[PDB]
Amino acid sequence: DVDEKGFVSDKLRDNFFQIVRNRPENRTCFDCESRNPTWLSLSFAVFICLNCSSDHRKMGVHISFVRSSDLDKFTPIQLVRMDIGGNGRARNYFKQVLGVNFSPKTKEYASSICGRQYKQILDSEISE
Ligand SMILES: [Zn+2]
Repeated sequence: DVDEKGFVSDKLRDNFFQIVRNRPENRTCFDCESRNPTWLSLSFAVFICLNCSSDHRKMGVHISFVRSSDLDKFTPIQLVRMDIGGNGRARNYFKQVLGVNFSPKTKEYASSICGRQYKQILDSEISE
């Protein structure tokens, strides 16, 4: 099931993300709308492209904690987090709290207090 480092198998991971990536809102990158994104920020439970993933990787884990859904190891709780999150829930939250000019391309959401607040909404879902 789960290895000594606390990671699910590559196969369980594969079966999980193949489904969750196919959810319609998850089929375009959260930041730039590039199609079929396979990278992710665990923090906001959003899927992002290989291009936007590099930008996120320069920000630092407290801002955005980046993994490849294709390649990286995941713990079981990180899968649940991706499952209850997704691009649709995040877009919905941010368009409300950041408004009509919500512009995920700049990743302003990631460093924002609103970003922190959404990250905590997700923490609360997976913890209580
Ligand atoms: Zn992108």
